[PDB]
Amino acid sequence: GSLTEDGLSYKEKFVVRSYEVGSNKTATVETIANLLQEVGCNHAQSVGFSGFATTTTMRKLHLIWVTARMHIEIYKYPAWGDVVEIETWCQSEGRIGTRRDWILKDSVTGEVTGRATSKWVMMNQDTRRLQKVSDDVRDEYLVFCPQEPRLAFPEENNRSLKKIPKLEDPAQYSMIGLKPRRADLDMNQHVNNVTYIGWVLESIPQEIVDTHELQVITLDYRRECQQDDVVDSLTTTTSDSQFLHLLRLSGDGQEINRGTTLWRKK
Amino acid sequence: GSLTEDGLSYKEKFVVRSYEVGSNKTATVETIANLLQEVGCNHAQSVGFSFATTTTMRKLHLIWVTARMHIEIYKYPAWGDVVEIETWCQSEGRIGTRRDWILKDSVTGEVTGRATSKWVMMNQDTRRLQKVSDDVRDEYLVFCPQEPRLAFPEENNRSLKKIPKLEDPAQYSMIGLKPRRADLDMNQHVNNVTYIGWVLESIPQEIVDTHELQVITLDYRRECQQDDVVDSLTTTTSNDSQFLHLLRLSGDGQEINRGTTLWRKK
Ligand SMILES: Cc1nccn1-c1cccnc1
Ligand SMILES: Cc1nccn1-c1cccnc1
Repeated sequence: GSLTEDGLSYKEKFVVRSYEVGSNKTATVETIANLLQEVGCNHAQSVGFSGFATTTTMRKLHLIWVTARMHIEIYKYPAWGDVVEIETWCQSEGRIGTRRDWILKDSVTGEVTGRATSKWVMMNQDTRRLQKVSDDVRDEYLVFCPQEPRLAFPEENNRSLKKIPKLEDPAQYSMIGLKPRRADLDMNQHVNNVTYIGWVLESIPQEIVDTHELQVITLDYRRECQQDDVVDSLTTTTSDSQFLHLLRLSGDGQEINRGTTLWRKK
Repeated sequence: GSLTEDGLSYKEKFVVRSYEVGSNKTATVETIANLLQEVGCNHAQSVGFSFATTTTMRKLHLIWVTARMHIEIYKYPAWGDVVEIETWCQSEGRIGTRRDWILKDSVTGEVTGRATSKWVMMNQDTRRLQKVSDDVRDEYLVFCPQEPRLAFPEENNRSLKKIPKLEDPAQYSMIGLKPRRADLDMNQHVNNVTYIGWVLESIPQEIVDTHELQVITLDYRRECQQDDVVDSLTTTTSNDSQFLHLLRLSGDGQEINRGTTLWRKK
């Protein structure tokens, strides 16, 4: 991987692995989401940021960036053995937080095969308290971001910024008692953000997966699932097929995530 | 990746990813096991096998399934490090085949790990194990070294030791483990690496935090179906810590795997 000529974005190529593909012999959305995370980490490392991407003031004040929203749209899933090229960049969104965007391309054709956008908010890693971005922190990372806006989803009033409602009981479908194993944790022993995508998808009926391709997934992150927590995944059809999703703790029913998926007939 | 000069083995380099590492910032044994599977698949593809089956195997609806996996790691590669893996196959007469691997640090050329696996022929539909016919054995022998080449040559080596059945009550357990879609391969079967993760789930976190896994030997007796539920059982048998393991279906207690692990103090 490498920073582009201007040093304001980063590119990396990936050959899709045998274990990374599903029943259609193309990369799963969880493989795509792991590749997005990987290119994001390699971009942070290439410009001086460390197991977290933090500025100097963030380390001093015990602050971390945490995902608030992930939105991904795939037009073509790369096949096993194919080379996919991913470009990523960060943008400041004033004191609300930061945004990390991605464009996916087929390496042979140069054609855009997917795009993603993610909203990140600042939080104290000890008290878990959300904060707005201080001027000192904002000034420490702005020189690594494009100054003029660069958006993976430019269109005014597009899918990436739509408000998601809370699924009401009874859910049409459910997958209960989901628990993370050690492979679901990252190097800091936190549940990987991609695991939540998998858990959301667990309550989609197998018949939908067998006859449809996932086109869009928007996921809100409200609370983290601890290593010893148990989760219930709920799905209701709102419609192409569209679904409304909810992940909550199995016991008290505390919300951890909410989302929507859009699927196209194969 | 590429076949070596003589065409009797295959080599591939991998850069260890951010999400592939554990709390020590080095690759997990499950990352290692996925890399072994990937280089094995790339070797089969490079010589004309596309499941890795011969022509007669396709005609008779036969597949190779894992009977045993044995892995020894001296050093786990760190995040961002390049690991080089060499793999080859060997005929073991009518019993089945063996796939072996050597792992090296790309910068130093030093052997950092080694693995060996035993495969048996099985009918895809009836699930009936069988010996290798001469017609099948003659179709793959020209792709294997004729003289023996062993990753574990030694006279009394750990890779071929008989594993006993854990007796109830187990010292430790992790109950109700279920596979999600990310645990399945392109043929909708549970990936062989998932069983390694499930075995490790019943090891206490304190052992994982103070020890490094040196050796794991796993026998595969029966497959876990997509809708099955598993219980993982562990009993200490032992400066080094050794454990005996058993995976069985949560309901009837039907054995799916048995194994042993050896851990050394950090
Ligand atoms: C670490 C950080 N905080 C806000 C933005 N970034 C950043 C910018 C460029 C590349 N990698 C990370
Ligand atoms: C397909 C097969 N059956 C037994 C061994 N092999 C083989 C040989 C060489 C490379 N890849 C697989």
